[PDB]
Amino acid sequence: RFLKVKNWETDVVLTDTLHLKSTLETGCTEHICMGSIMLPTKDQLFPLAKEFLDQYYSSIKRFGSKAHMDRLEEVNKEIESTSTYQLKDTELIYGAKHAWRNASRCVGRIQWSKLQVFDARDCTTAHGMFNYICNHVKYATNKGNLRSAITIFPQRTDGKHDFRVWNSQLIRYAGYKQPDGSTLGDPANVQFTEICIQQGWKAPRGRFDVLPLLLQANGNDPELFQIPPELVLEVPIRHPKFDWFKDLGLKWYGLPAVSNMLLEIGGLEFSACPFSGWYMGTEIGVRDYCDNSRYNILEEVAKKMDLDMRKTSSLWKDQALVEINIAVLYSFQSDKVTIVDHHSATESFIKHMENEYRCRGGCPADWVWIVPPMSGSITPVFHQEMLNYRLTPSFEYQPDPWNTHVW
Amino acid sequence: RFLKVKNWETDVVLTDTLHLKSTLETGCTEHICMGSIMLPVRTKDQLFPLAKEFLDQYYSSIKRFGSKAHMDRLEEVNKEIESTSTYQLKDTELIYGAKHAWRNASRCVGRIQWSKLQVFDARDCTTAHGMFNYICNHVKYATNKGNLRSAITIFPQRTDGKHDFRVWNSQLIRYAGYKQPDGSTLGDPANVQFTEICIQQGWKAPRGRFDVLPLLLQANGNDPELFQIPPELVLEVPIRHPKFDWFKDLGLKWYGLPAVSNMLLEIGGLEFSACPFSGWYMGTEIGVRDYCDNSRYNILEEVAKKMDLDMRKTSSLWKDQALVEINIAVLYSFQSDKVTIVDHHSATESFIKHMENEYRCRGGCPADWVWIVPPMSGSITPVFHQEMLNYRLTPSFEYQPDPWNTHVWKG
Ligand code: HEM
Ligand code: HEM
Ligand SMILES: C[C@H](O)[C@H](O)[C@H]1CNc2nc(N)[nH]c(=O)c2N1
Ligand SMILES: C[C@H](O)[C@H](O)[C@H]1CNc2nc(N)[nH]c(=O)c2N1
Ligand SMILES: NC(=[NH2+])NCCC[C@H](N)C(=O)O
Ligand SMILES: NC(=[NH2+])NCCC[C@H](N)C(=O)O
Ligand SMILES: [Zn+2]
Repeated sequence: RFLKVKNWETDVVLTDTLHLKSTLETGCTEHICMGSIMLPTKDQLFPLAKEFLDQYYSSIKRFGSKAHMDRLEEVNKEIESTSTYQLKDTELIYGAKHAWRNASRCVGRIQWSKLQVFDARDCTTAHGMFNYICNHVKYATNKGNLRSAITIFPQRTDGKHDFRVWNSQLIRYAGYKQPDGSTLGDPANVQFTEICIQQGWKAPRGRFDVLPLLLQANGNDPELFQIPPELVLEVPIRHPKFDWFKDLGLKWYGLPAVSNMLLEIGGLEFSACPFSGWYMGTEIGVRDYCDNSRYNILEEVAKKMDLDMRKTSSLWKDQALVEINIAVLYSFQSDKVTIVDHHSATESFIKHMENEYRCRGGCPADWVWIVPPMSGSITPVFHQEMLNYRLTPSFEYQPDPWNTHVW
Repeated sequence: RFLKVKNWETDVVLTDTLHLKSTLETGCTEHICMGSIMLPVRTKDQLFPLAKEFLDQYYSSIKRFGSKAHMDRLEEVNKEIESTSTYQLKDTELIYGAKHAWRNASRCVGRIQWSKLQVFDARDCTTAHGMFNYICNHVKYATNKGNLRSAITIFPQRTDGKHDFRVWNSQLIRYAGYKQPDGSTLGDPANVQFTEICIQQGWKAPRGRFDVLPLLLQANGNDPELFQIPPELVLEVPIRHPKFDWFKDLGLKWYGLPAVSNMLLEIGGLEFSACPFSGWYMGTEIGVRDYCDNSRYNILEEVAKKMDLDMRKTSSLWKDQALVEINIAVLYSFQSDKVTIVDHHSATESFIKHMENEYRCRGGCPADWVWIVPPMSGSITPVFHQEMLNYRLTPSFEYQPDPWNTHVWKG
């Protein structure tokens, strides 16, 4: 029942009781661990709403109060009457912040309580969605001084009137398959980039074409929109020593804004809930830039450094990797754009974890996602045992809309 | 039931059915994953079924399942168990067992080599001096003047739990660690407790930063005895850098033979509490963990200073830059001295090929992602992008409590 996690670098042992409140499954069993797998009714709703409201009133020190009982009956009546219910603004804010607090794969949760919540539940059309999104982008970007935020559109009703942001992130680059058989731009977005074309977008066919927003409101067909270029902050990447680095012509955007996940609060499902914070260096420098399936730029950079790429044991890939990440961080910092390196971010997560254990009795964490993609063991989280479990409110994965939409 | 795993870099999807032959638990449940947790005398009753399962596996491997030889062996073992409460493995079954324990080790990235293991049968051993002799022979054989050969030495199995054979060292070759009164540590911090035990047992410590520890050996449940491994049998490599001439002046070196000696080997229900095994190093084990862990030699700063990196702020990634150079030095040194070693790129690439082969010929390959992915440059190695399934198959290597915590001293 009571589990303990130890840090093998400090010997610090923490006891976890919070997992005892876990509701959803993990995918693992007593016979098999799937820890490395990426994607492992009124009668149903009231229980979920009750669980949520109970934690909410408990958080505001009014558990078992008349107000608690009142709201709890009001929702029951509303569900029985409308087969669903609406959250109070206070509950919505609490729920979104806690979905982040509960995100086991997020290393920056020390920032969880500082989240700007934009209530877009009054939205009805795709143009309205575009407007809300532009405002979120402008607010969150804040001229480089990034501020975490989330915009919440109308909750699911009958599943045939769902709001959805077809993009995977508010801001991403297009990808096109060239005759050469090679891919131009970001291979990760090749399919989405084609759907935009299939819709009318005039692809400039560059290495970094900021994709258009494909917005779906109330279940209708998605519409394109070009985010005001003036609102998309980008950072040209240059190295603080290698003047030839700028010649690679690489750049990245400052705002990471996941837009394809589903926010679940008190049983309610918000299928369109774009959220953003700020980047951890490795996300761009290691994954976006060096993944073989992404921009895959290691070799190019290696050649420019004149490294011995004849043998893997020369560790040329590793040397180049470091340089590419020093640059990314240097570029963002030079342009005054918020960004955090993997050492600072992991150190903060450890602190957060400790705070969470002594104040909440635990902190669900997915080691596989928390440990940075480079220099793993020189960051504190590598040596930190973690318990992964699912707590709600939560951010969940959901099927891409183009594989479920009925035009 | 079929379970699929996908490699997100190649989209290759594999199907696992081997997990169905898994018996042991993992530590996880449908409500909680313990995938990052380091460490989540039998009776006749539970022993014959374990023997049968193993013998069935053995006879199937040699294409003699159901044969008279198979049936007679099962009968022979059954009689032996009811007669003596235990049983002895035939040499062939011991070899098959040891190789499969390696084949089944989910945390081992070098398993492509599993079928190539020299098994030394030391079940006739009765004393600590006998254990020392066997261990010297293992080290000399395995070292092979730098051309490392994988090997395992298997001492007598557990009987009543009061006559266990144990190698108290965690590895046959390791450096001593000494806690100074000022709170600092001389040598390898990971071995301070064991070093103190050795000193107490009579070892005269030279108190240097790289002193090869003596062997502390326990035979037949008796108190352990100290032995010094012949220096001429301990191969070491001075660490230097191909471009930085000052690197050698850090006074660093390491031993060439990694020989884990504190695990338990379970074969057909039998427990071999003393079963030292060795292969060869993957660079990062030394360059990343042994040298750069804050709790080990912790050399990142001293190296970073010499390279004169901007140690003012972490965003300069000086720790990362130094880490790479140290690992370059480790590989370069071993290669230059002609001592077998594999870099993490080569090792993980081979593991992926091995894993795919296992899925196709065996129906699976249990693997612990947390341990398989190297401690540096994780995502630039293929294993990072490979989904894995972790489950426990026997024969297997298991952890066991340190002997000093359970041993009943006879004095
Ligand atoms: C303040 C800055 C923040 C930092 C530095 C941070 C950092 C990270 C990192 C490095 C990852 C892994 C990304 C990947 O590998 O694809 C991650 C994942 C995630 N973060 Fe955070 N995060 C921040 C803000 C946010 C915000 C504002 C939310 C929600 C309101 C959030 C929710 C999540 C979730 C749900 C995931 C997993 C997404 C997935 O499964 O693909 N994060 N975060
Ligand atoms: C031939 C070269 C070999 C290589 C390159 C290799 C590499 C590795 C590495 C990198 C680890 C992780 C070590 C750590 O993080 O402490 C490991 C673990 C392991 N290997 Fe291998 N290995 C090899 C041979 C062997 C042999 C001969 C056996 C057994 C017959 C074996 C059994 C295991 C086991 C059981 C573990 C886990 C140990 C633990 O839990 O502490 N390995 N191996
Ligand atoms: C197969 C494996 O689960 C996959 O490559 C995971 C590993 N860890 C990760 N960690 C983070 N932060 N992000 C990812 O996309 C991944 N991918
Ligand atoms: C807490 C966490 O499980 C621990 O630090 C693990 C992570 N991965 C590892 N991987 C290897 N190969 N060796 C280790 O000792 C560890 N330690
Ligand atoms: N820090 C964040 N909020 N990240 C969200 C995911 C961004 C993704 N890892 C990327 O590199 O584009
Ligand atoms: N390749 C091996 N057989 N390794 C065994 C473990 C060695 C241990 N990681 C060390 O650095 O000493
Ligand atoms: Zn698990």
